[PDB]
Amino acid sequence: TTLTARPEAITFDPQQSALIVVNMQNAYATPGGYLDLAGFDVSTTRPVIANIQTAVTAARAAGMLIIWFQNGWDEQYVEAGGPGSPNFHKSNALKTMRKQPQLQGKLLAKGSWDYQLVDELVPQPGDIVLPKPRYSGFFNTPLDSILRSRGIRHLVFTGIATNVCVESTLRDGFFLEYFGVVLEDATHQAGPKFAQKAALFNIETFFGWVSDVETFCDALSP
Amino acid sequence: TTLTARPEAITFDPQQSALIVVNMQNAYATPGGYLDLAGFDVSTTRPVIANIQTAVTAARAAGMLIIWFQNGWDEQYVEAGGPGSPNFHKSNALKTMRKQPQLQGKLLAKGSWDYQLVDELVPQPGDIVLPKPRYSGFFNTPLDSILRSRGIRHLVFTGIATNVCVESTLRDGFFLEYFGVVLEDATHQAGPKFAQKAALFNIETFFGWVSDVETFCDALSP
Repeated sequence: TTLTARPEAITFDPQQSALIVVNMQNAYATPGGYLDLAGFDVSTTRPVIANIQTAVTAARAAGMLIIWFQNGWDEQYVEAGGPGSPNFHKSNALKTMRKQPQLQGKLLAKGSWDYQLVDELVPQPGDIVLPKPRYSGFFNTPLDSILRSRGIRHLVFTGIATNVCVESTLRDGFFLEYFGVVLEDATHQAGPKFAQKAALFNIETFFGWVSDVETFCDALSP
Repeated sequence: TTLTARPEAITFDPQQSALIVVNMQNAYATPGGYLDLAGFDVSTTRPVIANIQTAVTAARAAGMLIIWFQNGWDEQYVEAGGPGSPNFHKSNALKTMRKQPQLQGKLLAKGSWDYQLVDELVPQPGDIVLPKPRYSGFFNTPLDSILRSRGIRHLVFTGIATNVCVESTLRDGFFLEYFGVVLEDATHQAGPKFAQKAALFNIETFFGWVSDVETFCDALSP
């Protein structure tokens, strides 16, 4: 199969690929969730949700493994690392709860509303739902063992944030010799608009390929 | 010690920290080297070389370990991976040498000028010179082993490019629980201006801290 992409088309087998949906939780796409409370812009994720819905529908009907990532931790944040971890000092959710104790133990807390997958996106039997404790899905998880168990060597990325969890996971997969593609209209960045453009440029130029949902489904149609 | 930085200052012990000089080879910083040949603007790297030497002097005087990265491979590029590796398809050196066969074996190749550390930056006994096969210094190398073996938990980054090998290595350091700092004026991006700004933003916002050489040296003086 050929997927049209920048900087050039690639060939791949959908039965030996995975559609990875990164962090499509209320924290990352819903007004009132973590990213919004922490000052990031979330007002435009409605098309992103729908675009992933279309892509998931196309990927499952082609025999592609769907992996859903849920980022976050136990509600006491033992899994976020204590003061000894950079993630304690960097996490903008932790920072946000330190400034607003009313939200303590709610942001990115397993079991909470912030943690839930957004209503529109409902995994189905045979999908994999993966929790992860840091930005990249390859560190501290069985993701790599899962893909190699199935001979998967091509990865298609969707989700949020383009420049944070999507890019780091794609970057790390490249280092583990995976071929990674991002569908640009099924992502949203965390930061200013230039953060979207910059993460796409890094991927296309150095680490993977950039395509789009419409092209993706059209490539899967046969 | 305290180091002033964005988004806030951090504390660290120089004797339990490393300064990392990423890829300060002719390929990345010299006219007529790899990046230049591939169409990246390399005309403004001269101040980067001067600011790194300033940083190296201060760091060694403080007991901080110096690590030099040299990116590249055997002249046959066996180590860059064959066509089954995404590095074969994404390496812009490999791409450039496939468009200008006269350069085959010349870019990023062990024993070649392109691969040599620039004339201005001379590793001293006591430093570690580390070869790496891929963008991130933390894959396929003993870098992590080396830092752990010394109780090293803080990393100060300099080098080229800010968005590629520098940021990749800092990001993976973060997933390995390293506190990573980048000195913004001792780095230079591969790509347009947003590539520098975005790399600084992503580090400062999600992965680490941003300072500069003047600050860094002042912090080490006592």
